[PDB]
Amino acid sequence: STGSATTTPIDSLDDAYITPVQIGTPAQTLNLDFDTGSSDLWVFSSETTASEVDGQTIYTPSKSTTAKLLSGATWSISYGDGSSSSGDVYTDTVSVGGLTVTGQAVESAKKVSSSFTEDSTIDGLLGLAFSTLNTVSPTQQKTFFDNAKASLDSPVFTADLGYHAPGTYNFGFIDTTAYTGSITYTAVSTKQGFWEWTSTGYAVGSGTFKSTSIDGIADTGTTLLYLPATVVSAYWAQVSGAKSSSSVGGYVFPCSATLPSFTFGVGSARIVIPGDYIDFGPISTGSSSCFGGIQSSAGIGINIFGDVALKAAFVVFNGATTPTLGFASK
Repeated sequence: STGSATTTPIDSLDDAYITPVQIGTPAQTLNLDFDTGSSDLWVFSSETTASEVDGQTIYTPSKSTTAKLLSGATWSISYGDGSSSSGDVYTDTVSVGGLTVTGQAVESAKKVSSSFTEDSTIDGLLGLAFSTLNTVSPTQQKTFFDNAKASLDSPVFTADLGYHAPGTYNFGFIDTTAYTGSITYTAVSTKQGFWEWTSTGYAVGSGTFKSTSIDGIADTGTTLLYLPATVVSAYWAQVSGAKSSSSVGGYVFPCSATLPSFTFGVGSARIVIPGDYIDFGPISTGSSSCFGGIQSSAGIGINIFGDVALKAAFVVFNGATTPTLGFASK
């Protein structure tokens, strides 16, 4: 089997991407944030504290003939940005782009933090990291991908995120028309539960490539590119007037600037992030200070190849017995 679904930016900055997901019988379609940095499929629901729901579409398990309470199971998750959610668990039928999993754990939120409430466009998350990170207790649950894997034509999924445009998540096949040149594969460590890999270096604009190992994670659920302070300083030094602002929370730059590209290495291959991908617009409405899309990972504890990086590539998440990651230009 295979599946193919379009993923759409939630706003004009590509802050996140939503993908329609069918849950239950008859189908209830919710728009979920596919997150290769976590491993819980959770939804706003009829159980979510009413004051914490503001415009989201909810899953109502009592209206699904295939929903079953997973008795005694609870979940609770905290994300890198400080947001969180928790609740109980149902199993139900879940379909993405025509690919169906029966008995998928659907984590129903009883509580969500303010950042989730305030984002009316995201109805929940669909985790695509390794199932070892799943938070369900006392019986850990499998991700949608892990459940689908055996049935797929090939044990892979691909992320093809758009810049200010829709893109695609495919399951079970590699669309050879969706990228240019060849796909370069690189080793993955699953030790921390992430799609963790080592970039071979970087360049800023038309500058020379610096060969240096940068361990980080491929994370579709993180907006920006978070890299070591040395790398990030080298980038922003090429933008007149750019500075790190403790009050704003990162590097800002004059909105009048033209940003240089940023290149990262994948083995001997190179992925080029155009400068425009690094512009996240005014820090507040009407400001002439703009927020940068490349930020320091110092004090996160991990480097994160988030959407800024991933949307410059066609990315293969190869879930074979020994997982790997592939990157192609597009």
